[PDB]
Amino acid sequence: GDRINTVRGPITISEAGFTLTHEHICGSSAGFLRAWPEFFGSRKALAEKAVRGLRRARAAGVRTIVDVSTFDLGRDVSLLAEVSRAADVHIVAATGLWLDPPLSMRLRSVEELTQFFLREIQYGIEDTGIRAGIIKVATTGKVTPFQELVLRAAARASLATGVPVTTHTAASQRGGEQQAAIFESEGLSPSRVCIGHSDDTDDLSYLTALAARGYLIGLDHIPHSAIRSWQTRALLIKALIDQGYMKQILVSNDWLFGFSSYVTNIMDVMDSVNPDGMAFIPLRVIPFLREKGIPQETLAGITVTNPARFLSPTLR
Amino acid sequence: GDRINTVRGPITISEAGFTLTHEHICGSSAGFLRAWPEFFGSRKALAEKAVRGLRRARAAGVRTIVDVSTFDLGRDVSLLAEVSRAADVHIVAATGLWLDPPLSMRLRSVEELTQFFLREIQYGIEDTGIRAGIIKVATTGKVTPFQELVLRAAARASLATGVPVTTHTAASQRGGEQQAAIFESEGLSPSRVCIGHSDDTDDLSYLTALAARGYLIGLDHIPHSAIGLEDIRSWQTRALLIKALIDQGYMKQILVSNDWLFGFSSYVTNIMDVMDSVNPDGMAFIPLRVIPFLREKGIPQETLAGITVTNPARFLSPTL
Ligand SMILES: C[As](C)(=O)[O-]
Ligand SMILES: C[As](C)(=O)[O-]
Ligand SMILES: [Zn+2]
Ligand SMILES: [Zn+2]
Ligand SMILES: [Zn+2]
Ligand SMILES: [Zn+2]
Repeated sequence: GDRINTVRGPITISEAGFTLTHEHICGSSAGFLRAWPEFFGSRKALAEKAVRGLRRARAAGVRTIVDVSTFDLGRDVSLLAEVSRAADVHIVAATGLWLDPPLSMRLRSVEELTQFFLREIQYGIEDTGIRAGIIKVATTGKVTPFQELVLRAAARASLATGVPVTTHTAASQRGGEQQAAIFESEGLSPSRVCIGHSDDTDDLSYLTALAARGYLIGLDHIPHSAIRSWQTRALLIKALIDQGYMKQILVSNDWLFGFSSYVTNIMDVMDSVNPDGMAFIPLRVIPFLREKGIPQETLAGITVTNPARFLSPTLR
Repeated sequence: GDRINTVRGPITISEAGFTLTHEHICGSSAGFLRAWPEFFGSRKALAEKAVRGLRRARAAGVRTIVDVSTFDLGRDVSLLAEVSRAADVHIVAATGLWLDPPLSMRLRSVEELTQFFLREIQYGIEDTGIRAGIIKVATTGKVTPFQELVLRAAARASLATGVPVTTHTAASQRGGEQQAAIFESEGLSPSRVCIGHSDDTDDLSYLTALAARGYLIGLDHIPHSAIGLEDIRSWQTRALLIKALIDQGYMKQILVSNDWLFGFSSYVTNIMDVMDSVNPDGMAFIPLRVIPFLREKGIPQETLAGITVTNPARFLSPTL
């Protein structure tokens, strides 16, 4: 109804505050952090880096983040719980599947995938009793046969629980179009769905058409500009506000503190390019929008009200 | 030299006894057993099935099994430890990488992979303190660039620690030949390598040439015969490869196993029920069916003991 499951337990809508809806503590692979923690220096070093990063975002106003790391991104909810407590920042955990499913997942039916997503929402993740509050899915432009099963399983899990769905897309391939078609074929309401990485395109008519159908538009790669400037990506926010779709916007950094599912030392490159980390949205994008004339009430609606409406489990 | 790592700690080689060198408690994926235990009914149901099966294997004479499940086969060494203690059967754990490495492994250099394998051999697996006693690798006929990195990392770890390497191959592709060439380019002795799934072929020329070089030949798919779609040979025809290799003078290069398991999520659903209804003996298939079949064919008892006890001991002893 109006309670959201976090890694520390359920919270009410009003407790969520300023929420970043697409983030990671650690981008990895299933089993990897526990099998090879020295890849990150140590588990303690990674935890301490994440706590400093969250404590800084908190000092910039952030009160909640949604960690959209799935099973196959190496989600370690025990890590999330530890860092959430030390930082005093709410963390919402995810179920779903990203782009690296192991064989034991790739060979499952849509019915089996539905049961796994439902277990993580309704019973808990692993043996921790921590329940997921969002379902994360991913496709690569043209949806593969397995990715279609994942999206349908995600829709069915969302329909049984009211928990929202958030996606990874290739925006340059207009990948949200095929995602939306599958979701609607399942009877999922677009207001339960965020089409993510949408700021990777300049095609405003693609974004507006999705927003016009009721989808949330995830503009979460603003600090990933590395030819368009981050200011140019951020102007997509103002463009959608001006078209009257302020209610459909979600904003985030898609940041992380460890990253093993990429080449070695990528985290050092990323941190040198965006030293603000997860504080980039509150420290840079929000003042940029206020200076371009966006009023405080609109910015509060995007960063507080929109994520509350999105994360609150709803079947209406 | 004479001590090997098991999931219960170090043992002397003389305590290994009758050893099955290619087995699995559970064939899965990294993280999967802990995230979705109800795929196997429950973690408790799976442990109890493994304990029952290992107990029947022990009654048939088995004293040690080598679980060649890697990280990416979802190896859960805490489960291996629990079932080894409850069945009172030695289990040797594995490091290495099989055919399903996640991105965090696929993107690593040969140097990084070497450190990972050395971590699991010299320090321990995850935070358990349990150390691997063997390195498992896998290729699919034509070795991929990343698979070549894994084989070179495995050879370097083996040279640093002395623990052996065992492989997954497509014997129909004669895959052991490309593996051996990579291993020998790293200076690894063939006596430290088992070429596995070798009973998937009839090509005695291919098998004897590897054995003549000092490689161990893993004949580990005998009870997989009656599983159709792949192969039409009976398990008796597969077992006669053991007799064939003995007759050519290569008894010291033979390792025999079941490649069985008690849970199997890295395959289509309900495969475990098909496998168990076809081979109800499970891991006891080798001691209960194959060994008497071979003794009937005139193979001396002391040759069979050499194959099931002596060859595994020489292979697993850290040597170098
Ligand atoms: C884990 As990602 C770089 O696809 O948001
Ligand atoms: C896990 As297997 C079927 O390659 O021995
Ligand atoms: Zn993504
Ligand atoms: Zn992400
Ligand atoms: Zn194999
Ligand atoms: Zn195997």
